[PDB]
Amino acid sequence: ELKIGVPLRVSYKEFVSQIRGTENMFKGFCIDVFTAAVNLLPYAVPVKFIPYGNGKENPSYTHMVEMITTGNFDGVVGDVAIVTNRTKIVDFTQPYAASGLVVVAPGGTPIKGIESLRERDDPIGYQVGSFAESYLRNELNISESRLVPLGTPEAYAKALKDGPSKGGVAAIVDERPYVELFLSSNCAYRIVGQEFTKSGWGFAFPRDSPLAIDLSTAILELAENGDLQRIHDKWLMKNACT
Ligand code: NA
Repeated sequence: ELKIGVPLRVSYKEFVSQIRGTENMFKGFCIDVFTAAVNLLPYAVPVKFIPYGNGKENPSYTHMVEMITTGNFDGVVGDVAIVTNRTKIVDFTQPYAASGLVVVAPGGTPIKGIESLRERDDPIGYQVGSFAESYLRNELNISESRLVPLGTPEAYAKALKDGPSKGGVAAIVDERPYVELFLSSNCAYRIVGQEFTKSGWGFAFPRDSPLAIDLSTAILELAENGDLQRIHDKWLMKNACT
């Protein structure tokens, strides 16, 4: 039986959430894709889902996958971005979902995209627990003093509404899937500029794990048979603002 870590999310639970009143039962987009993929393997993969997080805020996704390296988890199933400090310690599947960072802002301010954000010195929101914090600090050399962690779409909206002068932010940098859910309930805001990274989401296993290989073939079959799109439509259909 594999001990599979699953992020205990407090927000954007469409992706993955613990079933209320349970410790080990989960649902969501990421769970349905993992189940559908495992069901295409020619061998059984018995799993027990183990929540990772304190239940009060979204967990550190990098710390979650580090639990594979110490042997606490046999793998991690969730909305986990396939980024370099993680691929060097664990093996991911190929992406089952596309992702990448975008800039969210009000229209009609100096923030037109990531370059105008880096040229300026305004506070920038990011999602609690996300790789985006390290990406902004290390890849783009944004001062840690500008970076404001936000835990929920209500927190995103309050920070954007308040803006830099009232303890909020000029813009939020986060992965497109979260941002599309956010904007569908918060149309006063928009993506400005282009998606400027492109790491997808994968399932994570120990280095050299054949599961990371075999499940990428299963992903091909879900993509071809229309099940990846059907599971997307089940959980993530949203009301466009435009
Ligand atoms: Na990959």
